Amino acid sequence: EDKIKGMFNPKIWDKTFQDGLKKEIEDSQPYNWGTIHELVNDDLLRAVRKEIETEIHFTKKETDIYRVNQSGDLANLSGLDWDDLSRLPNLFKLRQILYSKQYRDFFGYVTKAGKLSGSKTDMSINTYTKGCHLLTHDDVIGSRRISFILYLPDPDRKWKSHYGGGLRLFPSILPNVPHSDPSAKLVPQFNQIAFFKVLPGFSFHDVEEVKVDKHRLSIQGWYHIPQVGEEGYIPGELEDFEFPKDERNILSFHEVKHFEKMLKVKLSEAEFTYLSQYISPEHLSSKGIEKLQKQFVENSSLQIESFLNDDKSELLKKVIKQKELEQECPYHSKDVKAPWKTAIPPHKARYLYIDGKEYRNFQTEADILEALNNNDLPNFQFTKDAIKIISDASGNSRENNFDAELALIDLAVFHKSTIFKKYLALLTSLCPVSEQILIRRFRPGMDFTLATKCRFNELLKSNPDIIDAVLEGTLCLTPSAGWESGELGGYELYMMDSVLINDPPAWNTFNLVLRDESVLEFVKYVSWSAKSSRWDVKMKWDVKSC
Ligand SMILES: O=C(O)CNC(=O)c1nc(Cl)c2ccccc2c1O
Ligand SMILES: [Mn+2]
Repeated sequence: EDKIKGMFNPKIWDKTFQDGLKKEIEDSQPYNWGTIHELVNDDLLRAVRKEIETEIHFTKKETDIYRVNQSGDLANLSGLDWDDLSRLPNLFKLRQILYSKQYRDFFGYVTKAGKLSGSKTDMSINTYTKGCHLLTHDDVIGSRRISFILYLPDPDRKWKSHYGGGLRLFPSILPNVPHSDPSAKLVPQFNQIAFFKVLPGFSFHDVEEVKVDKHRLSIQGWYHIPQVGEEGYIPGELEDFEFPKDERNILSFHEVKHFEKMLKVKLSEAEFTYLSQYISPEHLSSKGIEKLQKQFVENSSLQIESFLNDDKSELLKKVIKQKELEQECPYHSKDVKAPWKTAIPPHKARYLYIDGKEYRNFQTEADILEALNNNDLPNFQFTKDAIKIISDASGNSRENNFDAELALIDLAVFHKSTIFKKYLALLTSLCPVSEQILIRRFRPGMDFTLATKCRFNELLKSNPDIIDAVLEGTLCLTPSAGWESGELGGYELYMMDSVLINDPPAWNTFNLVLRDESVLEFVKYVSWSAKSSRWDVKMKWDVKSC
């Protein structure tokens, strides 16, 4: 058609504009990308927005990595059928011009992408409303070659930075290892397009949570590698960088023999006394133990309420609330200080944790390689010792004290005790043979994990006595309200590869799950709107049957 070029801003046909844009994309950071303002005929795009509002039904969908209002799921009668746009003539026209030979020649030229398919049209229409988000990903799927997003928020009002919903780009520490924190954030406006060549290991981006009751509407899509022969196209013409590691340390022979001897309520008065320092009387009585045992036999899981006793519940709630209220939480990995670490990389997870290992702050490749050449083991008492020194020098003020960290480490030490593992073996009739304990904090608007399976200990795979499962515990210490609906996120989700557990954050609960090879788990992204972080203690053990 003669009219296709005239449906765009005439600047994109100007050689001088094209060459300048090609150079800007070439020299962009943190990987090659670009943006064009006022792309399309304003009346056309306005007409498209009206059609969308009028004709398209959006359906909220939530997974580990996103919450979005989609229109594309053809498992909904509601699902948008791109083969039938009878009532969206202007949308039909928009797709036609974006995949035109004319536009593709311009666009492939400035992005240095090579040939682009005109027939492989690939678009979807979505809105992000309050709490909606999409976490870090690189778009690498199939024949996708260039990613684009055309923004259609209200054309007569400015989208503002504090609304959220920014497009964020993440720089590379090394290939397939994006930095945890983004280095650029685009605030989208009507008739702006953002785009980038899809680059395995590099083109990491996300959609910042929408923080207000506004509708962030977009059309997002891809240009693909052409079909074979299309316009003459001829084909052909990392676990190491994850922290913390999903690894456990084997227990001493002293411990393991204790558990065996017991399994072949046999705890002593002194052991019950020790347990009663932390655990509520309810769960140490003969009746309570029997109930928990029966529950674990039937479900291969426990969900305990009011796990810790009142003394320790009161202490931990106090110091955690004080820290929430009176201290400045770091919101960039560079600002995080001992004893905390940031989980990396961000296309897998982001949260703060205490593991008892020497301090690490991963800003460069050198930082990571140094850790990989010098593996060290957890030691929580040394971590405590280190905190005291830091703490004395500064002065232990309301603003800088480590009261929460010290109380939490004391709790970790309890769960590390031989006697606690004996109680665990009693509840489960399983013998722990390894352990990993982590204290975790999931900050509002930053932190999450994605759905993953347990990681078997490879060295133990051939041991017949060791169960093909990982026993996993979670002690939640989240003192704030408003979580019950799941709307603020932070819920612990266990599901089969159908949901086994879906528990929003709560105060003083203990979940215990025997995971076989296929069970998936994650902690959902915590909304910016949450009233505190999710705080918990995570425990994992290899087990043998005795
Ligand atoms: O909207 C934006 O600024 C960035 N959006 C995305 O990167 C994005 N990426 C993918 Cl892979 C999908 C995929 C499906 C639906 C929406 C998506 C999306 O908004
Ligand atoms: Mn994307």
